Amino acid sequence: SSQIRQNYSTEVEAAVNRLVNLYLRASYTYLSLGFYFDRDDVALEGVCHFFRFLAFFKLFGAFRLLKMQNQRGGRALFQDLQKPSQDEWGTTLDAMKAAIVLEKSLNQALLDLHALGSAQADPHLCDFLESHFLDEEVKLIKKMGDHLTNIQRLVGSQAGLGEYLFERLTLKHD
Amino acid sequence: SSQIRQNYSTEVEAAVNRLVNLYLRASYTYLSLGFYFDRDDVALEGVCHFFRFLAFFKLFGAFRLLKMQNQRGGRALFQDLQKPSQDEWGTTLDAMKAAIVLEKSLNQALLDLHALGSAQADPHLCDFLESHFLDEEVKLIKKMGDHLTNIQRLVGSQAGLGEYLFERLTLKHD
Amino acid sequence: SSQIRQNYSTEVEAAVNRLVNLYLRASYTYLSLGFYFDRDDVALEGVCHFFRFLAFFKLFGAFRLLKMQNQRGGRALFQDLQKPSQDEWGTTLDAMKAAIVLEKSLNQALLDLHALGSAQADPHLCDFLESHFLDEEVKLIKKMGDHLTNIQRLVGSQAGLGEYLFERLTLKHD
Amino acid sequence: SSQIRQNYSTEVEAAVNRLVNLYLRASYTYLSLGFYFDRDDVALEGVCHFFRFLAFFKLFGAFRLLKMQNQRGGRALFQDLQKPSQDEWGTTLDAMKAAIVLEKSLNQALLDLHALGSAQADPHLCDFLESHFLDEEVKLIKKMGDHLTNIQRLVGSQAGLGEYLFERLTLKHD
Amino acid sequence: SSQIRQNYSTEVEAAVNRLVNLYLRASYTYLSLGFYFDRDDVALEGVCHFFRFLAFFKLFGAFRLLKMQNQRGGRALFQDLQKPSQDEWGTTLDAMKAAIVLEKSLNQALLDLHALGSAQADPHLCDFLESHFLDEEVKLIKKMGDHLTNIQRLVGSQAGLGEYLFERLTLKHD
Amino acid sequence: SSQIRQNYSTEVEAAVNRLVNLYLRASYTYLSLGFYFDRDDVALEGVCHFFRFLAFFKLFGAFRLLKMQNQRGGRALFQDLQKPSQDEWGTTLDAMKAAIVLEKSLNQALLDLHALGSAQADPHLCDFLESHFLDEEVKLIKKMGDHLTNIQRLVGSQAGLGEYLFERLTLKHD
Ligand SMILES: [Cl-]
Ligand SMILES: [Cl-]
Ligand SMILES: [Cl-]
Ligand SMILES: [Cl-]
Ligand SMILES: [Cl-]
Ligand SMILES: [Cl-]
Repeated sequence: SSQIRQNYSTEVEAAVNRLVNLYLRASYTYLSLGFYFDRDDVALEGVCHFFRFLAFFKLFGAFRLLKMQNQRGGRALFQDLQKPSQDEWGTTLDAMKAAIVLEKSLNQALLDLHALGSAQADPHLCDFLESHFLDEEVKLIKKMGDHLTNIQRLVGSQAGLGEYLFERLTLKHD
Repeated sequence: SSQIRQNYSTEVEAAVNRLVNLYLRASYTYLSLGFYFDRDDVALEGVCHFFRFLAFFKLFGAFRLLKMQNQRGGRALFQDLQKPSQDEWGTTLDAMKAAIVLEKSLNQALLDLHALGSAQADPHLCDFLESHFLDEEVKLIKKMGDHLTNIQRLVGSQAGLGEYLFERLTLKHD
Repeated sequence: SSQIRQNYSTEVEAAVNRLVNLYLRASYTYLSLGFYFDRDDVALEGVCHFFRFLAFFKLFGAFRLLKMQNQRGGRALFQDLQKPSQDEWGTTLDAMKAAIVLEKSLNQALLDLHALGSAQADPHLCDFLESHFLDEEVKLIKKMGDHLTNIQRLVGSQAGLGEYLFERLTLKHD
Repeated sequence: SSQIRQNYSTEVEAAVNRLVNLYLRASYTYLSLGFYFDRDDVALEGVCHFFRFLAFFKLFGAFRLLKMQNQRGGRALFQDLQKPSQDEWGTTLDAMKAAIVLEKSLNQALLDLHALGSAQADPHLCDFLESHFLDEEVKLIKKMGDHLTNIQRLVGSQAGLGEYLFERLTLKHD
Repeated sequence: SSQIRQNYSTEVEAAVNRLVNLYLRASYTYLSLGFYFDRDDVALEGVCHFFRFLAFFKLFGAFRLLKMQNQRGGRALFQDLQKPSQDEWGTTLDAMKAAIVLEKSLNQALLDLHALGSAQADPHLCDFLESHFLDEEVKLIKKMGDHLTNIQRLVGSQAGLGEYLFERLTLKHD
Repeated sequence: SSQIRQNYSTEVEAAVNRLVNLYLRASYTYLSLGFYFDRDDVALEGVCHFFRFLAFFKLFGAFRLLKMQNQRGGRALFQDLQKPSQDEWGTTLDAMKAAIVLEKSLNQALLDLHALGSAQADPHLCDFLESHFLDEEVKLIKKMGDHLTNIQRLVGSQAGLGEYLFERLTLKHD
C-alpha cells in the first residue's frame, strides 16, 4: 500500500479526481467563451479577457487539487473532458448567466466534497477546501452577480450600446 | 465642580451631546446606504464608496465634538442610536435625495447650536463650529447638489443606462 | 430570489445581522470608555488610547460581517443600537473587567454562530469565523486578562500610584 | 458571410480546429505525466517539471492556433478531449519514449496542415506554421532524443541509480 | 477559576499537554538522529542537517501548542521526556523509515485531538490545528515519502554509492 | 575502534553525555519557567522573555557539547529527561532563586568535568570548557545575582508594585 497515505478515504480520493475533471471542464468552457468574444463579429475584448482569466483560474484550481491528491497519497486519474455546452455563447448577458450557472455547479461540488470529508473525519481535506476554494468561489460568484446586475441595467431598449459600454467601462481591456 | 470648565453652559453641553447623537445616526445611515449599493442586485461600486466615505466623515465629526466636549470640561453622554430611516434605498437618485435631506438636517442642527453659543456668549463654541463644521457642511451639500443635478440629467427615458454612467464616470471606483 | 445565494440559510443570515448589531454596540461601548478616560478628571491617556483602538477594531469586525453578508447574498438589516451599559466607568480595573465581560459575550456569540453554521453544513460561514474572528477574539481576551492581572497586582494599598504606573508603563501613549 | 475572411478555406479551418484538439490532448497527456512523476512512490522532481513545462507549452500552442483561427475569420470549434493513453507511465525511459511518439504525431499533423495550406495556396497559414510551430517542434524532438540517449546510456545494470542521476544532473529541479 | 478560559474543556487541555510531550519527544529523537549522522564513522552531513532542521521544527510546534494553551487559559504541564527509541540509527534508509513512522504517529495524535475538539464543539482548537499543524504535517510526510523512494531506488547492489549520492545530490549541505 | 579518537577517556565521554542531559534538563526547566510567566494570571512578559532566552541558551550549550563529543570520537548517548522540579514557580523572586540554584548546579558539574579532564591530562576538554562554558556561566550567575538583589530591594511592603516595576524597568520586553 501507500507509504504516506493516512486518513484518506477511497471515497475522497475518487471525489477529488471527479472534481479535477469538473475544474478542467470549466477551464475549457472559459477558453471557448474567451475565443467567442474574440471573434471579429463579436469583438468584446474586455469580455474575452474576463473569461480567459477565468480559464486560467480554473486550471490553477485543478492543479492545486492534483497536488493535494499526491500529497495525501491518492492516485490522480484523468478522464475524458467533455466539450463545452455551447459552440456560440450569445450576448454578454447570456454568457455571464452561463458562467454563474457553471460556478454554482462547481460550488455545489465543493460543498458536497466538504460534506464527505466532514463525514469521513478528514480535517485536512476540509481545511484545504475552506482555505483555497470556498471563499474564492464565493468571491467569484459575487463578482459575477454584480456584473449580471450591471449588464441587466444596461439592456433597456438600446442593447448594443449597453453591451459596448459595459465592456468598455467595467471590464479590463487595453 | 469641574476644575477646567469656564464659560461653558449646561445648555451647550447638552446640545453638544445631542449633536454627537445626530452625527453618529448620520454615520449609521451612511453605513446602511453603502452596504445597500454593495448588494449583488444593486452593484454600484462608486455609490457604495461615496456613502462609505461619508459614514467615516460623519464618525470623525462625532469624534471632534466629543474631544471638544472634554476639552471644555463637559461630560460626554451617549444615548441609543436610532436605526436608519430605510432598509432599502431605491435608486441612486433616491439615495442622493435622502442624503441631502439628512445633511440639511445636520446643517440646521449646526446653525442652531451656533445660535445658542452666540446667545450664551460662548465664542470658543462658535469658532469651533465655524472652523471645523460649517464650511465642510456647505461644501458637502454643494457636492451633493451637483450630483443630484447630474443624476437628474441622466434619467431621461434610459434610467438604467444613466445610473450606470453616473456611477462609472462621476463617482470614484476601482 | 437572489441570483448568487447558495447554501446560506435564513437562520445564518439573521444571526449575522444580530452579530453586526453586537459588534457595533461593542464599538460604541469602547467609544464611551475611551472618552471617559480622556476626561480632565480621569486623564489616563494610555487607557483612552487602548479603548479607542478597540472601538475601531470592533467597527472593522462589523464591516467584515456586512461585507460577508452581501458576498453570500443575504440582506444586511440594521437595528437600533443600544447605548453602553454605563455613563461613567470607574477605575481602570473596573473598565478592564467590563471590557473582558463584553468580549466574553461577543466570543460566545461567535461560538453560537459557528455552531449554527456547523449544524446547517455552511462551511464558508464556519471558515469565515475561524479565519477572521475566533483567534483574534482569543488573542484579545488573553491580552485583557494579562492587563487585569497587572492592574490587580498594582492595587496594593497605593491604588492611585498603581493606576498611574500601569497607564504609563504598560499602555501605549505619547 | 464573414466580413474579414479571405483566402481561408473550410478545409484549413477544420484542420486548424482538429489541430487545436491534438495540442490540448497533448497538453493533457503532459499534465498526467507530470503528476505521475510527482507521486511519492515515483518522486522524480526534474521529470515532473519537464513534463509540466511541456503541458504549458502545448497549451500555448493551442492558444496561438485559436488566435489565428479568429484572425483569419474562421470559427473555433471545440470537441471532447480524450484522456491520455496511460494512467501510469512506467520509468523515465518509458515516459520519454511516449513523449517522443506524441511529438512525432503532432509534427506529422503540422506537416499535413502545411501541405494542405500549400495545396490551397494559403501562404499566411504556411508562414504561421513555419514561424511559430515547425522549428519549435524540431527543437523539442531533438531535445527529447538527446534525453532518450542519455537515459539509455544510464540503464546499464543499475537502473535505479541511472534514473536518479539523470533526474538530478540533466533535468532542472530545485 | 480562570478569568479568560471559555469553551476550553479539561479533556482538550490535557490532550494539548500530551501533544506537547509528543512533539518534544520527536524533537529529541531528531536531535539524536542528527548527531548520529554527524559521527566520523557515519559522516553524512546532508542527513545530519535534515534531521537537525526537523528537531527545531518540532520544538517550534511544541512552542506553538504551549502558547495556545496559555491563550486559552489552560495550564501547561510538563512530564518527563522519554529518550529516543534507538541509540544508533542504521542507514539513511533505516533513519528515514523511523522518521516517517514517527511522523505518522504525530499526525494521528493531531487527528485525534482534532476529533476531540470537534466532539467538544471547540472551533478555535480545530482551526488552530488545521491552520498551523495538519497541512505542515502532510507536507512533511510527503517529503519523507519522496525521500524514501529515492533512497530505495539507489540501493540496488551498490548501497554505499547510493547513500553517498543521495546525501550529496538531494539533501542540503555545505 | 574509532579512527579519530585520541586522548579521550571513557570517563570523560560518559561525563560529557551526563552533562548534555543536565543542560537539556535546564533548558526544559527554563521552558517551563517561561510559560508560567506567560500565564494570563501571572502575566510578566519580561520574566517570560528572560527565561525563554535561557532555555535557548542552555539548548545551545547542549548542542556544543554534542558537537564536541563527535569531534573527539566519543558516542553521544541520550537518556530520559526528567521534568522540571515544579509545575508552578511562585513569584519572580522564587523563580530567580530557583534559577540561580540551577545554575550553581550546572557550574559545579562544569567544574567537576574540568577537574576530571585535568586529572586525565585532556587539555582539549579543559580548554573547551574554559573557552565556551566557564566564563559564560560566571557571567550568567552574576547577572542573576544582580537581579535577585534588585528584586529583593523592591519587595518592601508593596510586593506587587515592586514585581511589576522590576519586570517593566529591568527586564527586556516589548
Ligand atoms: Cl476512455
Ligand atoms: Cl436607554
Ligand atoms: Cl425601530
Ligand atoms: Cl459531444
Ligand atoms: Cl515525575
Ligand atoms: Cl530508558
